[PDB]
Amino acid sequence: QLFADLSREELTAVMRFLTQRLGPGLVDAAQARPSDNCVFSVELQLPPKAAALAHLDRGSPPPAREALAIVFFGRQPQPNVSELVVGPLPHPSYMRDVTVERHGGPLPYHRRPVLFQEYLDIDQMIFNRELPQASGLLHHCCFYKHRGRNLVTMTTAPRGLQSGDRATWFGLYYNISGAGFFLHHVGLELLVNHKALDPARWTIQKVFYQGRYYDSLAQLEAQFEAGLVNVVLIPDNGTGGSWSLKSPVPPGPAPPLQFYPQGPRFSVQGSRVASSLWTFSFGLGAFSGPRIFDVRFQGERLVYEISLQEALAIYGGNSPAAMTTRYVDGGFGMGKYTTPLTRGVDCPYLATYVDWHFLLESQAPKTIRDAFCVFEQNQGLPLRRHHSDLYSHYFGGLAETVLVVRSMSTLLNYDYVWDTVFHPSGAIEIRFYATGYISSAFLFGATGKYGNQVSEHTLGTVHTHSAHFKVDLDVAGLENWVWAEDMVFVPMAVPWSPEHQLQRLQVTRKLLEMEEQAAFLVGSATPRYLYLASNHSNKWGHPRGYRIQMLSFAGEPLPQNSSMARGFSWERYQLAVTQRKEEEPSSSSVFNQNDPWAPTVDFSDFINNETIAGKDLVAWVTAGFLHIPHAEDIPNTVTVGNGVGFFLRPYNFFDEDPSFYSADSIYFRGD
Amino acid sequence: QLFADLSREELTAVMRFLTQRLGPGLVDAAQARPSDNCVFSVELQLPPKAAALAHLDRGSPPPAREALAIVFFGRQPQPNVSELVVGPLPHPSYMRDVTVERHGGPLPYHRRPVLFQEYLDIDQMIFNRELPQASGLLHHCCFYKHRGRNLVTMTTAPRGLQSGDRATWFGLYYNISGAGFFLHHVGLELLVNHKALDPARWTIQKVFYQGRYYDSLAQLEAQFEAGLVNVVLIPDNGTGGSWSLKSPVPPGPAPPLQFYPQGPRFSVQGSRVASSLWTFSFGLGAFSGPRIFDVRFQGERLVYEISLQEALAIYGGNSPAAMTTRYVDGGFGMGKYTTPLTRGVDCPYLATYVDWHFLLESQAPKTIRDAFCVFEQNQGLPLRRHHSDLYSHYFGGLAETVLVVRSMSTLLNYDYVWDTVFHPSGAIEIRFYATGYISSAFLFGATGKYGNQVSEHTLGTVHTHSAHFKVDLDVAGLENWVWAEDMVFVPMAVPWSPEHQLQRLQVTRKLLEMEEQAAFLVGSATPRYLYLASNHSNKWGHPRGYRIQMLSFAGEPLPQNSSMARGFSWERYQLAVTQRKEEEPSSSSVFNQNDPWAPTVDFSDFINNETIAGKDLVAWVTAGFLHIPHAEDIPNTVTVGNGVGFFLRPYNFFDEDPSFYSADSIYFRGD
Ligand SMILES: *[C@H]1O[C@H](CO[C@H]2O[C@@H](C)[C@@H](O)[C@@H](O)[C@@H]2O)[C@@H](O[C@@H]2O[C@H](CO)[C@@H](O[C@@H]3O[C@H](CO)[C@@H](O)[C@H](O[C@H]4O[C@H](CO)[C@@H](O)[C@H](O)[C@@H]4O)[C@@H]3O)[C@H](O)[C@H]2NC(C)=O)[C@H](O)[C@H]1NC(C)=O
Ligand SMILES: *[C@@H]1O[C@H](CO)[C@@H](O[C@@H]2O[C@H](CO)[C@@H](O[C@@H]3O[C@H](CO)[C@@H](O)[C@H](O)[C@@H]3O)[C@H](O)[C@H]2NC(C)=O)[C@H](O)[C@H]1NC(C)=O
Ligand SMILES: *[C@@H]1O[C@H](CO)[C@@H](O[C@@H]2O[C@H](CO)[C@@H](O)[C@H](O)[C@H]2NC(C)=O)[C@H](O)[C@H]1NC(C)=O
Ligand SMILES: *[C@@H]1O[C@H](CO[C@H]2O[C@@H](C)[C@@H](O)[C@@H](O)[C@@H]2O)[C@@H](O)[C@H](O)[C@H]1NC(C)=O
Ligand SMILES: *[C@@H]1O[C@H](CO)[C@@H](O)[C@H](O)[C@H]1NC(C)=O
Ligand SMILES: *[C@@H]1O[C@H](CO)[C@@H](O)[C@H](O)[C@H]1NC(C)=O
Ligand SMILES: *[C@@H]1O[C@H](CO)[C@@H](O)[C@H](O)[C@H]1NC(C)=O
Ligand SMILES: *[C@@H]1O[C@H](CO)[C@@H](O)[C@H](O)[C@H]1NC(C)=O
Ligand SMILES: *[C@@H]1O[C@H](CO)[C@@H](O)[C@H](O)[C@H]1NC(C)=O
Ligand SMILES: [Ca+2]
Ligand SMILES: [Ca+2]
Ligand SMILES: [Ca+2]
Ligand SMILES: [Ca+2]
Ligand SMILES: [Cl-]
Ligand SMILES: [Cl-]
Ligand SMILES: [Cu+2]
Ligand SMILES: [Cu+2]
Ligand SMILES: [Cu+2]
Ligand SMILES: [Cu+2]
Ligand SMILES: [Cu+2]
Ligand SMILES: [Cu+2]
Ligand SMILES: [Cu+2]
Ligand SMILES: [Cu+2]
Ligand SMILES: [Cu+2]
Ligand SMILES: [Cu+2]
Ligand SMILES: [Cu+2]
Ligand SMILES: [Cu+2]
Ligand SMILES: [Cu+2]
Ligand SMILES: [Cu+2]
Ligand SMILES: [Cu+2]
Repeated sequence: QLFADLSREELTAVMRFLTQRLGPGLVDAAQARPSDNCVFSVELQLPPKAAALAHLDRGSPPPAREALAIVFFGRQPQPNVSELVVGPLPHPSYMRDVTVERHGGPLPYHRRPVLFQEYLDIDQMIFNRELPQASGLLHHCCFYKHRGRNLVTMTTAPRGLQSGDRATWFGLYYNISGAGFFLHHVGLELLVNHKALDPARWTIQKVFYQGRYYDSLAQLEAQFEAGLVNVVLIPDNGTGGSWSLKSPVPPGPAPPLQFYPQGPRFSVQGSRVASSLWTFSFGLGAFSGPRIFDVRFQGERLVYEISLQEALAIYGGNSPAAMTTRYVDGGFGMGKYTTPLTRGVDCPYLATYVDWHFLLESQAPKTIRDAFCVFEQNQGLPLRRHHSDLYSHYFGGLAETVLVVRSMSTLLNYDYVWDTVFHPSGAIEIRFYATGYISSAFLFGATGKYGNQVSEHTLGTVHTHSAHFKVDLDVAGLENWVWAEDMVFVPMAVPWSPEHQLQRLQVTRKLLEMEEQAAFLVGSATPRYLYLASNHSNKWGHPRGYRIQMLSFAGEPLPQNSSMARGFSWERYQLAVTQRKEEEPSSSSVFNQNDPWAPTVDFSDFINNETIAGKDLVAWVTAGFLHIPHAEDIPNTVTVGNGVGFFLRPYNFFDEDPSFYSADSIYFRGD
Repeated sequence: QLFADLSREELTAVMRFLTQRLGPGLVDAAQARPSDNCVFSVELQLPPKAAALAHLDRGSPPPAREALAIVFFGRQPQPNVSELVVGPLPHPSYMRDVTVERHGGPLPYHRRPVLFQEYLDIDQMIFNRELPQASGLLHHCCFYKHRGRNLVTMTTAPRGLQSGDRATWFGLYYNISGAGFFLHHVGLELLVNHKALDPARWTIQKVFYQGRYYDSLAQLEAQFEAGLVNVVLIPDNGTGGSWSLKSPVPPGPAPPLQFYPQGPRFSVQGSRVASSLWTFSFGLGAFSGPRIFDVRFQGERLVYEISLQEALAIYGGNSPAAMTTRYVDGGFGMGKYTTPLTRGVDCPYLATYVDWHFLLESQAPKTIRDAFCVFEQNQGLPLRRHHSDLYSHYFGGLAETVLVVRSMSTLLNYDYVWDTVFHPSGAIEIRFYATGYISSAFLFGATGKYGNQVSEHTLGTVHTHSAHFKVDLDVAGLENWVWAEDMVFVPMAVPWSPEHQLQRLQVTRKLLEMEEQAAFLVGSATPRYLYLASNHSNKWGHPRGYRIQMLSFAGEPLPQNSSMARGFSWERYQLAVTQRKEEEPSSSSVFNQNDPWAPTVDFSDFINNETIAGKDLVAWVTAGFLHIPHAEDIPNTVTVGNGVGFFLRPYNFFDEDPSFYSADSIYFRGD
């Protein structure tokens, strides 16, 4: 496996190599401060596609196993963060900054994501130096006690208002046991200015309490005991979903159970899963998230790569937090926040479960058990089917059984469900669901344009979800073209009665040659049939292609007049196809999160006058939808209807529905 | 069971009663001749909602169990086809001609569907009068031995060009045995003007053979014998999916499958199903198709009824038949063409199968085994789910299990799979797929405007699929309103830093008061969050409602300039909402198919400027798509991602996610 995420051991060797080259002033990033030199991350560095392919096809010698490590360099006059490529594994030797090379110049230190350590200091400063200045108020409303931390904080992004900032707003919640605190915002949000390399110089720029702005906790505290701050008492406990996840009702009859009568018909051999029809390797980007490479259907490779690129979530709000939150989850990392899968709930009780080794903000490799799960799910629905009683009685059909590869990313409040379905029809399905806990704020004022009240004093904040996927199809090879077929009604006379009129239905086919005419903004209509296809024809003389069908209800992307709108330019499209370049492996950056104003990676820069006619193309799909919270989002948001994504379906790629050749396919005559 | 379909006894009772009060001139519609009198169909006349609800949930006396019977009166000077509502079953007493009452006016005979007899009468005219006149041509091109009729014809629709017609176009295909004959067009189509009441009077107005139009079979045979008809010999046999339906590859490791560990959590008695969560009555309209009534989630009725209302398939092509086919399949009968379900393919093995009785084109009611299938399906995906590793390490999930009611209709070539899935969240999903075989034509000329080549000498005719559903919700009462909520970005300077700009995300909440406001034309933007609500609010003061999330890519509906458009005016809408009037019980009629030029039930008329505020409403959803046949549709077209419909989701209808109380919910802490 050329695409097997770095191994438990491999990570160890890269780290041992680094401790040695980066000098000893290097500290474990698990407890480093702005001024320390620490290794933020180390994971698989993807091999170039050319060499990658040569190895898989000619048999040529595979490229070198490299790893990308991000190191924060605070131990220096002009601190920076840099991308260094290490290798070749398993026994490293070289190492080389690529930062400037990849991003034109030095990566500004303020863009670096917030370290685990860095968060504590913020609570440190909050629960210790700050919150006390308003204990009076707190002793009242929120049961603050002379003991501490019966409350917790929650970050938001981006940090600030213009490029170069690191000012984060933190809501305060009740530290609820065994259930989401997200639903119990105490009403207080603080704008922490944590830009200084010295935690001693961090400050509170502004405070927002139950409706109004205060310059400091003190001033607020002051006004509270002064008698001018009316407080709405927030209960610290209760019953129902708003309070617990444990269902009050005792079990009944066991829910239908899925099982393989003769055992699993697939085989996860490391990162590569192999079944009767499909074969592929899988993984998880520490930041990008789930990814699959070299997808071969019955031997033939359709896709070189289908990877998650980014996740956005723009909030509308009542308070300052909600109001400015525009999370760019990859800034946190979908791989990193991948929660272990619960056998029986997250995946069928008899699914295969795989582990995930990572080296992020730490110096020794850790593992997430059951990060992924691969299994076969009998849909209950038939793939194909036809009952004939006319002229010749017979029946032929096939009940559909699919192959799923799942993984879940729990970024703070909600959990993402990354589903990759492999159909017997040679069709590939990609879906993602947003479930778990929604982000709520304190309810005050007319609940009109920011959400609905889902529970007392708690407001479901409106927001949009949007994910981006890289779909590096290599339909029947590397050089593919984009075709756009649709329909139309041509009025014309009836050949056998020119006295009458008919609306002749015809197909409308167009070739997309320029990246632009193949980039479709969110909102505008798209061709009913859109697909990338080969230069070569399938038996009946048609270019063998694979169609791209989407399932998006995507909200409107932040207006362009927004200076951060560039931090996630991909959201403005439903789809775009470009010349898959080696210098365009990602559509977003982990750095884009903390500084969307000055994108480390701007996706719109992938679309320029270029021919997407006979080149190595890559499609970019954006799926998403508007989420106006409501009662039934308590406790968790369900997955029903909320699962968006897209399809990769063959169109004249095969000379016939291969499922014809299904072992499991059924046939008989009459009854 | 006041919604339950009529059974043998009842149908018999009505028939017995009909042949009695109808008198002497009443032949068995099975053989009945054009100028005969016969009972075309005896079905259940749906009860007036008012009294239905009056009794159902109060105690009032149940309404008169009725049955609507349709008779073709041909044996008379002024032939009409009439709708008669028969007396109180089980022992019928009265009879009323509702034709004028109901449709207002008399039903022109030429609107009557073509009886299974007329079809025979036709084949006789073809084979035993016309086909021999081209014995020479056929004996060559088509292995045509006048012996055994190795060819079969296939009706199209509508019949005629202007209203008042009955001139069908029949293509001729090989009588393949045990497979689809649709993939084998012999290039010969015919225009049988079976308008007259006397079968001898019928004639072929035009003939079409492998490209050219001719005036008579004789004229063709003549030119063939003359030498001016270069025939392309269509192979009558061969292998692959185009000939077989039975997979060649033997059975391999068995596919996974479910099973209820402690038996099924749902019971089926008659037409009513009930589980811990759901309660409802199902059934099947003869032409209307699948329908469901009195849906109660834990006792609360959400919908009075949700039924299919019509199906349509508008075609394009180079061949006359194809070139003008606009199937309003309800003119055929989705109930009527419901084929038997194959246990383990069409539905899981461990499902509950149901029969269906009917008195159609016969004098004796017959039954269809396993017409319906009800079961429970562990989806193998989670409903709600959160894994906590931040602050408090708890986990709460619930893999989703759904309840399904299915039925499959086989209208000649394709089989429609009708779904309706009730989810543990109180969301009702309606999906329908199109599978089975396509409709092919003879290949020739510049191919590209009408379809792709899917096999030797056969084209995959471009077409559109659409289906209309009557969703008559009753959100906690009959008075429901229509809300259209949706986003918008409002720029305003950053409260705490005016120098900086901000894009304030907000929600728009507009109320639809007129039917015109609520009717949404296909291809036009619709409010993201659109739903019907009650007057009454939930514990958090928001209106109690259900939103209608749509799932369709409806291809452009037939223009309006076209003479027939009105026959299926609903196809021009994605959604529309109206006042549940008892006289607007259906969006289409069985009689519309043969007279699209003079619709028996014009749907555009259901949309007049009436207030849809605080009334009993009903939504009309339209879901469909464009189908451009491709190789992978051979042997059959697969369901994968071709299932369109919609969801009925609870929106502030509950005080929370009702699944929090799932007995099957899961919770715990740590691993
Ligand atoms: C689809 O196309 C590929 C590649 O064809 C490419 O052709 C070039 C010119 C670009 O337009 C690119 O966009 C196309 O994809 C097919 O495989 C190759 O097909 C090309 C023809 O298009 C073959 O190239 C020719 O090769 C001969 C000698 O082998 C050359 O002499 C030709 O060029 C001469 O003339 C021009 C103009 O005077 C000069 O500029 C040149 O210097 C030469 O003097 C020409 O390039 C090529 O041989 C094919 N591949 C091989 C080596 O087997 C592919 O088969 C096709 N698929 C189908 C079925 O449609
Ligand atoms: C981000 O900061 C790192 C700091 O590690 C920068 O890399 C450093 O680059 C300097 C300049 O080449 C290296 O300095 C050394 O200076 C001595 C003094 O004579 C010379 O003899 C050595 O040959 C060497 O050049 C330093 O070793 C190197 N450190 C590492 C581990 O990379 C880096 O340039 C900054 N990134 C960007 C994008 O500017
Ligand atoms: C269709 O024909 C029927 C024939 O039964 C007409 O109704 C009957 O008409 C006869 C005399 O023609 C009366 O004696 C019966 O009492 C009528 N009852 C029935 C059976 O309907 C009917 O008027 C005609 N309707 C249309 C469509 O014009
Ligand atoms: C909700 O409406 C009920 C019936 O609607 C009519 O009755 C009055 C509200 C009147 O204003 C008409 O215009 C309405 O269309 C009504 O009887 C209930 O009292 C109403 N309940 C609530 C919660 O307002
Ligand atoms: C939150 O409280 C729980 C117990 O209620 C404790 O285990 C956890 O460490 C606390 N964390 C914070 C942020 O106070
Ligand atoms: C919340 O209330 C319940 C019942 O009223 C009580 O049992 C529980 O201890 C409370 N929550 C906690 C753990 O403090
Ligand atoms: C695209 O590039 C061409 C040059 O090849 C130029 O003529 C044209 O104006 C450009 N169109 C755009 C995207 O403005
Ligand atoms: C087709 O062949 C079957 C085989 O038994 C025969 O019963 C049927 O009559 C034939 N249909 C035709 C050509 O009408
Ligand atoms: C087609 O040929 C096969 C021999 O391979 C034969 O079994 C079959 O009967 C022929 N077609 C039919 C069913 O008439
Ligand atoms: Ca480009
Ligand atoms: Ca490619
Ligand atoms: Ca109306
Ligand atoms: Ca209603
Ligand atoms: Cl037309
Ligand atoms: Cl903004
Ligand atoms: Cu290898
Ligand atoms: Cu900086
Ligand atoms: Cu309160
Ligand atoms: Cu491992
Ligand atoms: Cu049958
Ligand atoms: Cu980078
Ligand atoms: Cu959400
Ligand atoms: Cu929702
Ligand atoms: Cu009753
Ligand atoms: Cu007439
Ligand atoms: Cu029965
Ligand atoms: Cu855990
Ligand atoms: Cu009618
Ligand atoms: Cu179709
Ligand atoms: Cu298709």
